[PDB]
Amino acid sequence: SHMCDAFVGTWKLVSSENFDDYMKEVGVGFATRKVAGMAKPNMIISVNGDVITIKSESTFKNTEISFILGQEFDEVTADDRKVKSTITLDGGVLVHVQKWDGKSTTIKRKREDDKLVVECVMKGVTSTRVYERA
Ligand SMILES: O=C(O)Cc1cccc(-c2ccc(Cl)cc2Oc2ccccc2)c1
Repeated sequence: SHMCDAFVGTWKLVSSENFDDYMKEVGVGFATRKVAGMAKPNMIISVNGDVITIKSESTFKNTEISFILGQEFDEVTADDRKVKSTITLDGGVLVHVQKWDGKSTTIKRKREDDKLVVECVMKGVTSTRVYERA
């Protein structure tokens, strides 16, 4: 159905801003922030039918989620939070909401020019992570 076509592919992190602050807001501890903040993950997005898969490979952690839009799932984040996640498409933006311990964070993923821009928001803190095709 060509849902998410423009996201599919292999992407490499090329810039980050305010990610340490976003991680602090989320509750990540010092040593994990330092190691995760160094990483330059490879994000691999694919679609098979209604199922979207987002994999991240890095020297820190490798992660993988598979999901159907609008349908809540279990996720273990790279910092080992056990969260309940729902991912939707809103106006061509992938919106990923994570709920845990009465907290919430939202991760938005959008295509902008030849980049895939990832915006991570926790309370008033935003981190912007820019990916290019690998
Ligand atoms: O995907 C994005 O770029 C933004 C992004 C989105 C959602 C979660 C995290 C994230 C939150 C905490 C920690 Cl410790 C690592 C994290 O990701 C990683 C995973 C591997 C390597 C580095 C950061 C990063």
